[PDB]
Amino acid sequence: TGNIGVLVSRVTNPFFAGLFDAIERELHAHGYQVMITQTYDDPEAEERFLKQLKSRELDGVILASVEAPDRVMAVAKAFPGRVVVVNADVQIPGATSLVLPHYQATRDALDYLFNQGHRRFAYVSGGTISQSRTQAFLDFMQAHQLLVAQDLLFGQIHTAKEGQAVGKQLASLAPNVRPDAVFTNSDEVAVGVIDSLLAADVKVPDDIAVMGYDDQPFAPFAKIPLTTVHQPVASMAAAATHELLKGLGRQVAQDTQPTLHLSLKIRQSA
Amino acid sequence: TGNIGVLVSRVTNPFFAGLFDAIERELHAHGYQVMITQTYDDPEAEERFLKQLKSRELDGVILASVEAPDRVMAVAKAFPGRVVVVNADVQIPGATSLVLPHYQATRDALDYLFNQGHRRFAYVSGGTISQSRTQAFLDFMQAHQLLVAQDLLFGQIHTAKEGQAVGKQLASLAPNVRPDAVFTNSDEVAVGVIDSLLAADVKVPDDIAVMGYDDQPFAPFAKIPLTTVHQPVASMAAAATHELLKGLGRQVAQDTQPTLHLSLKIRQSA
Ligand SMILES: [Cl-]
Ligand SMILES: [Cl-]
Ligand code: NA
Ligand code: NA
Repeated sequence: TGNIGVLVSRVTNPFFAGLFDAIERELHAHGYQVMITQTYDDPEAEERFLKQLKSRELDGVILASVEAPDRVMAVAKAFPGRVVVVNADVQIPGATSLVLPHYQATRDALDYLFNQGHRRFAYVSGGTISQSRTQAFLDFMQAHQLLVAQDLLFGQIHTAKEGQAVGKQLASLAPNVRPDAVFTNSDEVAVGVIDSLLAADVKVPDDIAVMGYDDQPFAPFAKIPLTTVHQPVASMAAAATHELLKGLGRQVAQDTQPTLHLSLKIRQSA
Repeated sequence: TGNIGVLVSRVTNPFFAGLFDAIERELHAHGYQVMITQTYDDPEAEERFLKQLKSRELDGVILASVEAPDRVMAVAKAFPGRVVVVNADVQIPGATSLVLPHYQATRDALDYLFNQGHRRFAYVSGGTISQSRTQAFLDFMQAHQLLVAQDLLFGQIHTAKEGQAVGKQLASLAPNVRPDAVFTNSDEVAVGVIDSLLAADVKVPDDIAVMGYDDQPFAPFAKIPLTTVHQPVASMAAAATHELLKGLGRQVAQDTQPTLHLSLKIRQSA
């Protein structure tokens, strides 16, 4: 039982740090040494990480972020059983790939908000908005015949500091053009957004409701405890770990599969 | 420019995740691939990590936690220039070692609290209390002829969940045996402690003041924004990175040294 690599976009994202930790503690118990690499979504960093498998510095890898699916596919084909992909919004041929239902969770979270009476929506993403979650948002807006306001779309927003800038801009707006609710796609971003709203005496949720994503460790402890979409970190980590161990010939196949569920966690911020 | 390893106790501690990130972004710019391993303070995990250098899977290592100084010393002696130690409360012969002034910072933070009128102190540590910070606490209590209450000492407390248990216990106490202030040694622990105090209607800071440690990213965003000791993550990461690069022959010596300073950050929780 040798070395395993885990690839994530950003280690300072507490969702990725938690996911790594859960994988690592279980693999460590099986005798493996586990190391994490971060990409900041650079495909060259992903390529370089994959060379560690190709050169057999690593016995296996678990990817939680994927930049170039076809490159991952080629490595998985050369190294069957040794590449697992988890919660990356993609199925990679040759690699056991676990996809969670982010489209459904996003539609459900948006339905929730609409049901609280919210009609003007800001949407924040880590990607450039021009993507299961973004399609869920667009589908949602179409279904309720709500006009998408481009002024309330925010792309490439990943951190709490970036969320602070978004919140400061939203707090600046006249009450009649201010969104009713903000879909942040990140508990980090949500904490920042909310902090800026409160600094400007914008009430949360009564003036602007803010929906998080992930249910990160800080979420229940936030100044306005976060309403958010809970990612089942422990369960997905266990599933990914088992798929890799099975592929490495360490573990037997099991009958009982997890169904990995995202769930809406209602607290105070929305 | 090859592979570098970074060793930390726990990746889900946002101080270690930040420290890694700052080191990694700078090394990445220099052409290195950087990977993090966590020990959970297990000396066998440290040993195993060091074998990656001994076998030259890695070109160099940066340790932010150390379990067995004499083993680290032996590796550093065999691999001169390739082992750097940062903020681990220890100088390792053979390894460039950067020690920050935690004794002074702790004494200063405690002096602050005493100056706010606090006289009954709870002290929380990640270690078993039977350690620059613990000695600072004992020195402090001796200097003010304050009797150390064993009932208000809490060891092996690392996480927000563990801090919640501590806070729930403190909130349970009769006002006359309740501490005036809690020195938590961790912003994670502080968030948990404070959350439990507030759940029990114990006012923070007016009933119990809570001092954090690290000035983690969540600190200013906490329900009661944290008064804490700020670790200079970016500066220490830069210093450690430069020492490793110099040792690897990539960088020239510089005249201008950082003096790495810990500073007391006053917000609301104390
Ligand atoms: Cl997914
Ligand atoms: Cl130190
Ligand atoms: Na409203
Ligand atoms: Na008091």
